[PDB]
Amino acid sequence: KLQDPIPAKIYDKNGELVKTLDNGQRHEHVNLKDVPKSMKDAVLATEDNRFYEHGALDYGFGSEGASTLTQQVVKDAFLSIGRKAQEAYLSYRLEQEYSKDDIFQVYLNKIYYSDGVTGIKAAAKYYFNKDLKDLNLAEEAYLAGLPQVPNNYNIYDHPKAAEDRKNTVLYLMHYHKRITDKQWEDAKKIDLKANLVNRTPEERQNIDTNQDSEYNSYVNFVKSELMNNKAFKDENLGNVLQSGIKIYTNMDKDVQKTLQNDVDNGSFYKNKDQQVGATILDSKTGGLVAISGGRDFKDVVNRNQATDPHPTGSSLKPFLAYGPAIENMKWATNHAIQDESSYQVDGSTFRNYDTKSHGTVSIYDALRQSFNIPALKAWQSVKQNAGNDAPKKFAAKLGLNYEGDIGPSEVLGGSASEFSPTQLASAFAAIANGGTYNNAHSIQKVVTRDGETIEYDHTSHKAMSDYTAYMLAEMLKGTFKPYGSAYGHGVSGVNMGAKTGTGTYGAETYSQYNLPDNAAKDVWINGFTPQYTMSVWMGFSKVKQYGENSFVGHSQQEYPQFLYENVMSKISSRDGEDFKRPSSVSGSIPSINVSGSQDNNTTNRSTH
Repeated sequence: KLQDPIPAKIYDKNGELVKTLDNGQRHEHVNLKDVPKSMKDAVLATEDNRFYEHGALDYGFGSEGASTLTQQVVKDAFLSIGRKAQEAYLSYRLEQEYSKDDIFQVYLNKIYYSDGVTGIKAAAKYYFNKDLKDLNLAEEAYLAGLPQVPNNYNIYDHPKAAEDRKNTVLYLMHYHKRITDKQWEDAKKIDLKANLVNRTPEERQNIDTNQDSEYNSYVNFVKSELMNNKAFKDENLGNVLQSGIKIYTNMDKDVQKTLQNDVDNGSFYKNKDQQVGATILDSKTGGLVAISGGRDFKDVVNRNQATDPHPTGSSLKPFLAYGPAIENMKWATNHAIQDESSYQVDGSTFRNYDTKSHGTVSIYDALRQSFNIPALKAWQSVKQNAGNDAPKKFAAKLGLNYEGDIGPSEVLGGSASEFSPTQLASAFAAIANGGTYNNAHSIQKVVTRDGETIEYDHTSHKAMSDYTAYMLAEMLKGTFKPYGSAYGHGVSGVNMGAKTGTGTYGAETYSQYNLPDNAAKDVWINGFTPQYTMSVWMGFSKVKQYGENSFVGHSQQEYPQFLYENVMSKISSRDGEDFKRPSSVSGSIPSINVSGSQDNNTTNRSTH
């Protein structure tokens, strides 16, 4: 039974309107009291002159028991057995349960007027560039007539036909005594085409569906999260989005425009096939302030590449190796691990990216300049001292799950270590806020058509101890100091740290496609201040011969870092807020240890 489609409105963290989900569509809602008498008079004359009087028993099958006007509203909602008898009965029902105003209002809002226009208000703006108050009788007569058969009466294609339909409607208005002999006579002398908007046939078809395009990615996230609540996970998504709801979000309008403008206008693309995905969260709460799904992201046409999973490369070294060591065995940042030029785990050889050994290194130096081999050792040591599920458990509390056994490969970000920027941002935000985890969430509250304010909530619990969060925070500031993996892309004001990734190809792929030895496939920077967390991924829609669609060399692998720095430079607070130091730690970088747990296996050396 009927409803009055109004489209869903989205408000930002400040309750300012931002995006209405109307599409480009040519439709403007109008209340019944706001349509001029003469235009209502036109439609009744034309379609059912005794609309208000009529009841069922004033007599295809069913024809005479609803009014033709009601029946038009129902046909529409059905455009396969006996689908006209059904319309006839469904229409008797509507008249039993709604007023004639309710039905009239719906009719003036949904019936089609050709060329993509639904409802009378949009009709008058499109054809004559007029508000309803301004239409002359000829203009009204034609609009009353148009929708019986609208492609065949459209003035653009069929001028003669429109002229004769106008005349009929004027005739009927006169016949049903809704206009004087003197208006009828004046109305005939009017040229219908006088105010007809001058238009070419491409303009007739060009609807701009992609206005306010900087929000396209945000909107896509919201549609996915909207329906996860109790209230809605029974329902037709398309239906919900056309029933007056007001969604209030954690979007920051300005930060979202910055993000997407840089995604589109930046100079860090090698070619048309390079893709990107970015998510920015509020470190302290976990709220989605901005998201971007890629270059020129449109909603259903493109895959939102910030909610899709990707190989992670060295991005998880804090979570599956070094973090758990600090949490459980209580190692200092000073802690020494012996590096090798080759290391065997299970049944396989591993090497550092550069193929060299760097001596005995601190986990400080080994995290911040991202070494493979010592990371494997740290992991192995964890399994030997905290249990074989100790890495799994730690990742689990940070939203990073695995179905099978976490092997050496997934520690270096291969195999089943595929996660989304949004997932990784949430994990890193837990370092950035003293160690609590918040599932990424856009929605605060929804307000239904009629006030009933439905409430939202997010998975939120303790991830790590306070000392683990501080220690990792300060370790990962090093990634921006000389010889760090993001050396040169920091902001001079701001207390950020960061973990980069570089993901690779399998052996077969290098030879099949003749990739050079230094050709990478996925590249990330994960960064965070105490105010924002920002995770960026770039890869390529597909592999190409000789290296076209790879990040060949150090500086092609840096691309993500340029987006990060451009964006944080512009959105970060300048107060100089620092990470919150707890009383469970003592000393300072590179030599922070856990209070009352002196580490006995440490080194003094700096790698460069």
